[PDB]
Amino acid sequence: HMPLVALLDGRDCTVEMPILKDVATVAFCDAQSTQEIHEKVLNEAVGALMYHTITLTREDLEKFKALRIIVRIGSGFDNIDIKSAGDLGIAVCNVPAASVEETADSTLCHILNLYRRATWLHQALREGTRVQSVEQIREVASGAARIRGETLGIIGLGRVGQAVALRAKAFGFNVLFYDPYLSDGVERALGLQRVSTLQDLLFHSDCVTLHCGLNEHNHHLINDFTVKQMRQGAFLVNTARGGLVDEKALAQALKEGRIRGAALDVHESEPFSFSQGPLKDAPNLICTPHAAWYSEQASIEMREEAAREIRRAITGRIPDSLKNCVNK
Amino acid sequence: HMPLVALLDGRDCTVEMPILKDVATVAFCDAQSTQEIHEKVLNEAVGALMYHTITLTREDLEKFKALRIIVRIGSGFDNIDIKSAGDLGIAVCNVPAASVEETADSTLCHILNLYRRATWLHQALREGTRVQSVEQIREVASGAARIRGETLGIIGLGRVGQAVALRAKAFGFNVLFYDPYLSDGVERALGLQRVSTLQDLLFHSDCVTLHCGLNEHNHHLINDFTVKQMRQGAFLVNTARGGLVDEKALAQALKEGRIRGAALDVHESEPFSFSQGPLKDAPNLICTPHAAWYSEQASIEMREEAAREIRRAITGRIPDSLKNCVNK
Ligand SMILES: NC(=O)c1ccc[n+]([C@@H]2O[C@H](COP(=O)([O-])OP(=O)(O)OC[C@H]3O[C@@H](n4cnc5c(N)ncnc54)[C@H](O)[C@@H]3O)[C@@H](O)[C@H]2O)c1
Ligand SMILES: NC(=O)c1ccc[n+]([C@@H]2O[C@H](COP(=O)([O-])OP(=O)(O)OC[C@H]3O[C@@H](n4cnc5c(N)ncnc54)[C@H](O)[C@@H]3O)[C@@H](O)[C@H]2O)c1
Ligand SMILES: O=C(O)C(=O)Cc1ccccc1
Ligand SMILES: O=C(O)C(=O)Cc1ccccc1
Ligand SMILES: [Ca+2]
Ligand SMILES: [Ca+2]
Repeated sequence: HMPLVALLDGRDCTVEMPILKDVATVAFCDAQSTQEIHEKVLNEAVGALMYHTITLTREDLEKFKALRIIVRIGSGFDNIDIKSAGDLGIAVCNVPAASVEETADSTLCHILNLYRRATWLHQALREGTRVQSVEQIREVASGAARIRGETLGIIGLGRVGQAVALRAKAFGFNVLFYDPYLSDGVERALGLQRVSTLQDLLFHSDCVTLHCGLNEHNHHLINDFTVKQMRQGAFLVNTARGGLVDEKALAQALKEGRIRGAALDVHESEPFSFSQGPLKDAPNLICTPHAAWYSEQASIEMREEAAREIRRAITGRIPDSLKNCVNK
Repeated sequence: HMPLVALLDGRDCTVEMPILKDVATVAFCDAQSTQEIHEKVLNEAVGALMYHTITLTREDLEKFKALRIIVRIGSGFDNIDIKSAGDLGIAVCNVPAASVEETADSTLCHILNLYRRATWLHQALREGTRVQSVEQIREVASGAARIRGETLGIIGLGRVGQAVALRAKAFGFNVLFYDPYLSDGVERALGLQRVSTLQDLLFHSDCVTLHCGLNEHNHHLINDFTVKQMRQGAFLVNTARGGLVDEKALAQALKEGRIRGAALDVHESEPFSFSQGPLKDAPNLICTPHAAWYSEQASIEMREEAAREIRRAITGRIPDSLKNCVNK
């Protein structure tokens, strides 16, 4: 039978092929949307691999006539209506260990770039700035702050959040976290302080860093209201999902100095541009193009795991044989 | 008597005044060199405070007719001929706890900026780059590498080096160090691996970071010869002293890709400019203007310690009353 497996928003299937060569016909669509996908794929695809760059609504999903499984090459699956997918008989899986430490390292890099102003100092030198005197050094590095004794607030203490917490302690951070879905006790296991409300987290944190999934109940978790609950001159870091932050409220905060700096690897509308959107003329901003996850080893790893999940689905029974189905 | 105390390469003495108000006449010179200092100061100054931006040769020192003590506001004193100073009856002191953790944090920021390419990714976005696909993300973030299992080589395991080592372990770095002046055993105390030669360090290290003082025997420690001993595609970080590196050899290494990236907070000639010198057209480079040390708290702390050292000298006996004399 050699069922059709399609890589939707990509053009390279080299890593996956050795794992699927004997049990699937593999093709790619290099599509940013379903409009771009061929009827043949929509009609015949039994399995699908996708990254974060394409979104599948129920309407998009309904276009697939033979699809039995979607595997996200990555951990986040907010870009798929998994509920409707399941109702349509489509299992959806992810790769949860995808770049856990890469993302945590990127998160720390961002935090350190804010506290040490390293990225901005480099930018200034590129622009031609000459820093001769100690007085000039202090002025150009104005805003740089000592880390020990500072409080880092983590929102979402999952895989990445935990990795971040452990690293943070090594710098002298006092680590707090807010995660309403976790059971009692993790705070004791990892030597952290837990707070029961988002407001508590924001109220006691000098630097806030997001590490929660994007779900039905936390769109614009950071908004006009909750930004006001953040400490004066606080930092914000986001390597989770752009939808978590109202970039309008963040822009205004940065301009008013209510927030001293922000570091974002994800944004409401991606790909990101410094010339398009609310953050266009916002100061004290660091941004990266959703690359917190990336390393060659990580990229290969998650693709290999995703292909194995596809193989388990074809060679076995759905959803019993699946390792990481997130819509049972 | 109220002896004269002069801040040579600065214009602000506000932090120092409350500590010296009753025992010294305090003035500033805002001088980049002795040519800029008034004869009155050269003739009458009994004590001097200075940063890193002015250098005192024996000839410069001979211009001081009443000078009994110099205190470096900072740890490094390579900018003073301390031997000749001592021969001329001039005690020289420093502030050794100056920004230890600030500098270590900056060092980690730099390391993480190289491994995660965060600063360069931001630079690219500022330049207008749009990163839409996963394929584009990999290409633009090409060079980003997983940290766990990587070997960080530390040259100079002093205060900053040790602070860096501890932080590095939290990221999964295998930490090695080379420091020929340390006694047996520190490696066991801190859980590190020690090597006996610089070549060994360079040969086994994916990322090399400098944390040694600049002295008579390590000018251009990194040179055409020793760069060849470094691993292929290795990283280099320097927050110690610019004189430690032959920037000609480093430039050639970066261009040839022998060295994948370098992060420098210090340089052979400071202030640094991307338009002037061997590193002008060198790729994969991060640079900051000797600001690794800076935080408001750190800046105040070291100035307060330096003033207290000045006070101990005036109110007591030299060099017995001194806390941090480095030229007994
Ligand atoms: N930028 C990148 O390249 C990149 C890479 C990996 C992961 N991510 C993102 O980072 C996020 C975290 O990934 P992970 O692997 O740690 O996921 P995870 O499932 O291990 O952790 C998620 C945690 O967030 C918590 N959470 C969910 N909603 C919350 C809310 N409203 N308030 C507080 N806590 C909440 C959950 O209880 C859970 O513990 C994901 O959303 C993922 O999409 C981004
Ligand atoms: N860029 C900045 O803002 C900044 C801030 C603080 C310190 N620094 C610099 O960083 C360096 C380290 O500072 P520190 O406080 O750790 O000093 P430290 O005296 O505590 O440590 C110096 C260590 O380097 C070792 N060393 C000296 N020469 C060596 C060589 N040839 N090979 C190997 N090891 C050698 C010594 O044995 C010593 O253990 C200093 O040179 C200082 O000037 C820079
Ligand atoms: O963003 C995520 O949820 C990830 O797991 C990282 C990622 C990003 C792009 C492709 C694959 C994985
Ligand atoms: O560079 C050093 O040796 C330091 O200790 C940091 C520093 C830099 C500039 C002013 C004061 C201290
Ligand atoms: Ca603050
Ligand atoms: Ca390598």
